[PDB]
Amino acid sequence: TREIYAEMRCIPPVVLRADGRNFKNTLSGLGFEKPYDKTFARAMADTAELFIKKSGLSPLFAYTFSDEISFLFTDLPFDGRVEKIDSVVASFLGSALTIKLRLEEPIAFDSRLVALQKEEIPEYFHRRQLEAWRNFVASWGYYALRNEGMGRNEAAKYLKRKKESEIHEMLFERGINLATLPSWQRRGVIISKEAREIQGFNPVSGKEEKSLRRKITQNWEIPKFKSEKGIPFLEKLIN
Amino acid sequence: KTREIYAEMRCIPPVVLRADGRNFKNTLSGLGFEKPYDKTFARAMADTAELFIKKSGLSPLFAYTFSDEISFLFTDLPFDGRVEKIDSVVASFLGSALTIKLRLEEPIAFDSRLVALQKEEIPEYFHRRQLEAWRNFVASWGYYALRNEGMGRNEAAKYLKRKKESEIHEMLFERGINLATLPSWQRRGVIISKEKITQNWEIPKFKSEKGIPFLEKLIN
Amino acid sequence: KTREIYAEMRCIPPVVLRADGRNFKNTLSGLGFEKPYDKTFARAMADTAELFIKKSGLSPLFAYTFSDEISFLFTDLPFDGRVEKIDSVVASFLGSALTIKLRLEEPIAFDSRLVALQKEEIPEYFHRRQLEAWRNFVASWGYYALRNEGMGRNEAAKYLKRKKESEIHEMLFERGINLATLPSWQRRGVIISKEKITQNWEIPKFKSEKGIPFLEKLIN
Amino acid sequence: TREIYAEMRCIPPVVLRADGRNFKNTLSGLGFEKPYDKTFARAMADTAELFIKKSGLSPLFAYTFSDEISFLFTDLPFDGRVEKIDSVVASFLGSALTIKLRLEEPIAFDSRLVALQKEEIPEYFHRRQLEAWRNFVASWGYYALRNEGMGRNEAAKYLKRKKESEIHEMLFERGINLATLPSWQRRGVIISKEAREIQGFNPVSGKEEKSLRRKITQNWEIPKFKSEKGIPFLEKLIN
Repeated sequence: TREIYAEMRCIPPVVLRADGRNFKNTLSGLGFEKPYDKTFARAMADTAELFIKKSGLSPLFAYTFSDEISFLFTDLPFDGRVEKIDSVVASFLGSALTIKLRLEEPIAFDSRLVALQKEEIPEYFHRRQLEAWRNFVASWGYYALRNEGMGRNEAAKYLKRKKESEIHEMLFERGINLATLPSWQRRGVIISKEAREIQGFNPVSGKEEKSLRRKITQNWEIPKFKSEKGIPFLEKLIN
Repeated sequence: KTREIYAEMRCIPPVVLRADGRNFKNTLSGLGFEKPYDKTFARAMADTAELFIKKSGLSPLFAYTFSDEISFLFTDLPFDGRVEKIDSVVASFLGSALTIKLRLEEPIAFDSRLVALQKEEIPEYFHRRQLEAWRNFVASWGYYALRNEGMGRNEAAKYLKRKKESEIHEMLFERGINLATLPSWQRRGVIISKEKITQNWEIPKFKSEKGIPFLEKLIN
Repeated sequence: KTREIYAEMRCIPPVVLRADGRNFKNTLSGLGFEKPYDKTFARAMADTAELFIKKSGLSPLFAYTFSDEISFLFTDLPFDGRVEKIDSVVASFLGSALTIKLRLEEPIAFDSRLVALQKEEIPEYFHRRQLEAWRNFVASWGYYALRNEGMGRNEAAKYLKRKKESEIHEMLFERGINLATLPSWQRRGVIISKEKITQNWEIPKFKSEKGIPFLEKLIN
Repeated sequence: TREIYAEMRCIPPVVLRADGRNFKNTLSGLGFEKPYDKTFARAMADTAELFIKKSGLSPLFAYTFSDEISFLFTDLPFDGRVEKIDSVVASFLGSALTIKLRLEEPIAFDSRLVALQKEEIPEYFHRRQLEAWRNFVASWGYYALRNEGMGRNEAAKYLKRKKESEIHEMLFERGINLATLPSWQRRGVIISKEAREIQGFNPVSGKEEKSLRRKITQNWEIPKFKSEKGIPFLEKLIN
């Protein structure tokens, strides 16, 4: 037994979180719109969807923003083997993103398992959404500084210093009002399997039919999870 | 977070990472690769290993690949020895690189695992690998020749388990297939290493006269 | 240190710790315990579990013991969920306590393991334990009666594997031993819990009419 | 598989380090001489010896000082299962110490595995011996302060503050010179199996005999490991 981590295991429910490694460098100089490129955001959501459709593993849904994708598993893949889950999921993702963006140089996702109890699941996504807010503010904040001749580390030390209302002020003197930007930049996107009422003509027959069908749907206008609308939304995705 | 409980799982040098293609015979079907071996697939694997040594930012001593697998030797541990990080990032990078080398239309995936070794056991690790390369070589060609006789899928699979290697060899030899002279990379695998990065497609058996100091040079 | 690589291995609540006596039938021989069960040994185990709940500083919800084993339920995780620490300190404390309760002259040892559970699976865990208590009960008495017929060590061991439980029962019944009325603690084990700390030597079967809410009260 | 840590493994060589948990409280008020009780130190060494003799596990040797015992394993017990090694060793130790000291209330050792490479082993014991030095100084230092009407936390904040030459000075104004104390208080004790030349009369025969025999020996006068004498000493114990 020299493969000492190979038997290491988790139990459901579990979230797998995958995060782009150093995308700011490995995707630099490739022509992506700054500070937000909607083609990239589509590729991330499409990557989560491809995983849900073709990976053979069965997550309830995915949640993505910036460079991260979180999957919730109630049914554990590979008998819960941690090395196998982390490596295979991160690998499928690196390959799927590489196909969606037609990359010519390789990228990598990391992966980690988040060990949760059922009742803790909504709070996990609260925290991820709060991080999406913080990344929203930082990405625009950074963008604005750099446009004001700022330097790399200069803008970095800057952002840590001030406060959100402050950074809002600076953003405002550069013509940027964060309340005008699309919901998804600050809230992220949800990808899940859905069943919906379907009434159509059979492609072969072609008789009228109500035989229902399945689809993977991307939701680009999600509520804030920790809110009036958000609580039943999240609990519905989880069951 | 204290919910990321595997995140501090760690390892110590030296370590071997072994990545292995998940279900490639289904997911790479439809590229119409030649049976039972396709040197285009093998160039892609070796190139993938080379791209990793060049551009991953991690510092493996060398790589050893055959079939769907690639082993990397690290004496210098990436990510402070963090297992989840090492396994996930390395499998992900390889998945990205191979997807590029083959310009795939559908996604593939590598798995990944750490092999903990003492410095003195390192040669024996690669010997065990090369021996699995040989065993997989024999089985593939055996399977191929059988199927080409009109053998059924499962039936050929049974024949291979029943008979000994010596009989499969004789069987291949009757039909015009000589295991000893088929290309080296199929029988023994390929070594990718720095000094510039070089792919050695004609390697010695590791526990032979020339093989013993060949491996020690790679390990230093 | 970064060489103490298991030291951050962690777990999340709720958890069950199960400690089990290592090789007691050799190491506690020479105390001349009555076969096949000795209530002095069982008082020592239950007292040991009570001493742990009282004086260990850790906060288990309750304990469940039979044979050489003790299970503890924690919803509040000791040592921030650190596995090496939890397993080592709990097994050590138990080893010390049992060594006191029996005033031993030679050292014994418990092993220890964490059982990761979801809150809803907790009742089923103890049901599986109680079922192992029943199975061990049957096997012990069967072994005892056989040996007392002039059966050989290994031979009695064979008989027990061959025959079904229904036959071992009938066999015990022929000889005057009635499994149904032998003391409850032997058949079902003992529960030790706070409210003051109480040892319940007469517990329900956990998945019966009275058992179902009995377990839920212990779990809260 | 709910026993998720049960398959977790290590490879040789490995050191198991066991440390008394809170002995300062659980052994308080029991009548042990302060700040050093040689009966306690004998019990620790005898406990390591009992482990080496009766546990069935095969460590090359043990090293003990204050409340800790380190075992070096080249042959891994229980197929290298971490939960089993940590629990069983700590348990055997808690029971053996409880027998040696005839305790009436229970104690506990913790246990941790130290994953090492062969060439790293001497340096591990260097560090442990350096910690033995530091504990030597702290135990006497603390003892002296308390005798000078000092308080618990008062003496604690004190010890962290000053330096060894300073603490030596304070020790000196209380009549204490650390160079006069026994080597073992500052260097620890080594317990190992040894073979030695034996010439005696057979207890049964009783003919003169040279048939050699084995013994476990405690060495209470060990060298400093990282020194002229110490280097071949340690390398000899390890091989």
